[PDB]
Amino acid sequence: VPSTGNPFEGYDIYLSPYYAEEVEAAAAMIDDPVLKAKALKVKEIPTFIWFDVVRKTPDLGRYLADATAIQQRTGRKQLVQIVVYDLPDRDCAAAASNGEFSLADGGMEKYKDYVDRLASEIRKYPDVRIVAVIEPDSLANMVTNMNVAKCRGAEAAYKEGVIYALRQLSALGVYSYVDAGHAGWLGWNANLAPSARLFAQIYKDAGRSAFIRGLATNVSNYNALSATTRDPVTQGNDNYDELRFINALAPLLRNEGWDAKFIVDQGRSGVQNIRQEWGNWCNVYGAGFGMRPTLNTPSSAIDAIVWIKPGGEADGTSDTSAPRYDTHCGKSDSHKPAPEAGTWFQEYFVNLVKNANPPLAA
Ligand SMILES: OC[C@H]1O[C@@H](O[C@H]2[C@H](O)[C@@H](O)[C@H](O[C@H]3[C@H](O)[C@@H](O)[C@H](O)O[C@@H]3CO)O[C@@H]2CO)[C@H](O)[C@@H](O)[C@@H]1O
Ligand SMILES: OC[C@H]1O[C@@H](O[C@H]2[C@H](O)[C@@H](O)[C@H](O)O[C@@H]2CO)[C@H](O)[C@@H](O)[C@@H]1O
Ligand SMILES: OC[C@H]1O[C@@H](O)[C@H](O)[C@@H](O)[C@@H]1O
Repeated sequence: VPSTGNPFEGYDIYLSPYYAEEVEAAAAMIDDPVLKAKALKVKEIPTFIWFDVVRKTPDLGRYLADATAIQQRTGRKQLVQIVVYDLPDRDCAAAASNGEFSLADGGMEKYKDYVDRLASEIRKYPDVRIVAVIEPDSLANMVTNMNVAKCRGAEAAYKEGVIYALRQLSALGVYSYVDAGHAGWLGWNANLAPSARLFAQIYKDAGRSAFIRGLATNVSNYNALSATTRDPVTQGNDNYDELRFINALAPLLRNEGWDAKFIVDQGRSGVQNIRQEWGNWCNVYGAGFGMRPTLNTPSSAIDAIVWIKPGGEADGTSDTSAPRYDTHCGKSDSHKPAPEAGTWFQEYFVNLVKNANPPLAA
């Protein structure tokens, strides 16, 4: 049964061992001792643990086992931050993140199995709180990319999958935030009403459980939480940062029968005004680590600022011959050469460190 208030309150955030290991190896390739020590400070900043392949599901057990042992040893209640990201025909409007599951080859049933495997590890460790981000990009694409044939063909499956994950996770007391795009995707005034409709319907079909806490925004993106000085890339959009986006979405969601809360990714938001076009998302050059994870937010509607996308892990390959090459990853404002999405992109990480705002102290 669900407790009241902000679900992050009074919990220590478990630090990702996978990202810690990656940063450690990134730091070991950096010779400048002031940059090296700065790099190593990042494994101390909480990020979300992505389960983008079904071969990782058992690692959740290992993380929950580890977090439970920390809790027993310290007496400090722990919270593990995870991302559910493996819908069949994933990333239907792009090719950079492409997914192991196909709708043509038993995809929906395989996704159900993937969710059950996550659920079966979570059952093993009930004494630790979990916060989960559900399927980045999926529903966002249903609002704005129904024109794309692959997204149309995936719609039923996306909705069924997200609803299945929500009901299974909410049964086990996991706090969920469904991915809801960003200010430059759904904050456009035409997409605000249909977004509110869709997320409210998902909430309804998943059973209106209080463990379905709200939405996540700006995942794998670079938008400001709050900008005084406008970004000219946002020309035509009147909600040009994440707070305006949330302040315009929340009342509509309420009206559609869901008092949603929010969390906001700020992991690569340190530097604004680094894109020529607002739809440019792939390995954007010159980005920096942004506002640190905090429960001191500018709104009652926002539970937490977080780092969902772990900076340094690539968004997509720039190798034009690769099967998963997306032309957005070869843009002029993209850091090239880039390795496959998910894999370590060292020079990108280094710039994220160098461009950190607030700066990383050694
Ligand atoms: O945020 C990371 C994900 O983004 C993806 O692309 C989306 C862009 O991020 C988003 O800015 C853009 O928004 C469009 C909108 O669809 C349209 O209604 C409006 O008029 O113009 C905007 C242009 O700024 O949409 C795209 C998706 O089509 C990637 O697909 C995804 O892989 C990535 O994780
Ligand atoms: O399996 C490789 C790698 O995936 C990482 O998740 C990626 C995902 O693969 C990518 O498509 C998406 O755009 O970004 C996320 C986060 O970088 C995951 O974090 C790694 O642990 C994993 O090894
Ligand atoms: O600003 C555009 C930048 O794109 C990147 O891919 C390159 O590494 C930079 O040298 C270049 O200037």
